[PDB]
This record gives sequence, structure tokens and C-alpha cells, in this order.
Amino acid sequence: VVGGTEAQRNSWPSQISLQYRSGSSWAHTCGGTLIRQNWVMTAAHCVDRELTFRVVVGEHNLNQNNGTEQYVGVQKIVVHPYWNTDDVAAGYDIALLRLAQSVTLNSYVQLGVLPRAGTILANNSPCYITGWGLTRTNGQLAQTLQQAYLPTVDYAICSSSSYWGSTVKNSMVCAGGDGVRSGCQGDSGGPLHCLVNGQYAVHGVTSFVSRLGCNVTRKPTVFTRVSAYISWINNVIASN
Ligand SMILES: *C(=O)[C@@H](CC)[C@@H](CNS(=O)(=O)c1ccc([N+](=O)[O-])cc1)C(=O)O
Ligand SMILES: [Ca+2]
Repeated sequence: VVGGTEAQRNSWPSQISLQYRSGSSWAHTCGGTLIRQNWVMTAAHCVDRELTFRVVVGEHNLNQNNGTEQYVGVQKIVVHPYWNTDDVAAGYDIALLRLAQSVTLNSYVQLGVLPRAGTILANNSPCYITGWGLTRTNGQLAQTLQQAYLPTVDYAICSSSSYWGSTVKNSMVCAGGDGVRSGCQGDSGGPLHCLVNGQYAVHGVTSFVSRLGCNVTRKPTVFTRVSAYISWINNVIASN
């Protein structure tokens, strides 16, 4: 997250760190959202490489023991059947991870609330991105979880020629684009939390930023629209 602030320890309890085995240590690669005690929602592009993955729930500082973490392996990976790694712009950037063990819920570990199917946010709706991604374009990952206020940019504006044009689809949510605040590499897969009827709900799964850089004016961060995939999510969870 570029232009973020350190989140409080118990603000976003559905946020997880998706990590891969490197030698005899582990490395953060993406975020995700805990949606069931044994299921995580993330981006499909986060699992394109054939690596060994684990999920960390209750995490705040990647480089130190926080005394609240639970570490669990990934037992099954279900990517949307229409996903294509060579066309992130086609959409379908979503995947569900079945955990090897069900995690224990507490004030640091909670399920994310998802929107009702078909819900679209009005332009400029209040949302926050969270993650341990780069803190600057071509920078380094954050040690502590970061948050940034990123208001939505509706489809008509986002798909206009000076913004993302045809690259953005109605199956996606755009947010930010002020040139200062944005998601960045390593935030992919995590949540976009938006305030609706007094409750924060996870409306986006972080998907991409410009090739020019993370925080680029009129290139808002782009997310998979969770409310377009509610039937798919329920269908996968019910048949596994
Ligand atoms: C996500 O972090 C976005 C920017 C918000 C970028 C792509 N994702 S990534 O750099 O985290 C990533 C993770 C894992 C894989 N993989 O397993 O192939 C690939 C990329 C971005 O748009 O550059
Ligand atoms: Ca830690």
C-alpha cells in the first residue's frame, strides 16, 4: 500500500497473509480474506506459480512474533474456471483456498462479510484497501499491516478513455487514482472494505495496477467485484 497508515491490530480481522516456502523460511506474496473457518478468498494470479503455500491469520507484523498468529497449510486451490493468466484484464481474477485445518475465531481472526449478489456501489463510495504490499513503486514490502482510504470510481468513469478504457470490465471495482494512495505489488488478493449501511463489507479482491507504477493519477487500483461472484463462491464451498 502506497500512501497508507499503519492499521490498528484488531481493525481488519478477516485479512490474511498468503505466503510461499523459500528454502527453510517463508515469504509473503499476497493477501486474502477469510470467508469460512476453512476457506480463504484471494486472487487467481496469486496462485499462478506452482509453489507450496500457507495462510497466516491474526498477523500484524511480518518480521516479528505478535503473539496472535495461526499458521495453516493450503489443502486445495480452486481457481475460477474462466481465469487466464495472459489476460488479467479479462477478469475472473478470483480463487478459493481450502485450509488444511479450520482456524479458531477471536478478536484478531474473523470471517469477512460479503455483499449481496449484484450490489454496485455509487461513485465515490467510502472504502479502504489493506495489505503488506510495497510502500512505494519499486519499493519493499511493509513490515506492519497498512491501510489507505480509496473512494470508488464507478464503471462509466473507470472505463473511459483517460482512465483504464476497455481494460476495465463491469465485473471489476475501481478505487483511488489520486496519484498518492494505491495498492501495490504484494497487496493482490486482499480485501477492499467498503462501508455500507453501517457495516464494512468486502466488495473487492485486489487485482492490478498500472505497468507505469502503483500510485498513478487516473489509474485507480482495480479489484475483482465480489458481488458478481456470490453464486460461484457458494457453489464451490458447497461442493467441496
Ligand atoms: C497485486 O499485488 C498487483 C498490484 C496491486 C500486482 C500483481 N500481483 S503480485 O505482484 O502480488 C503477484 C503475486 C503472485 C504472482 N504469481 O504467483 O504469479 C504474480 C504476481 C500487479 O498488478 O502488478
Ligand atoms: Ca508476526
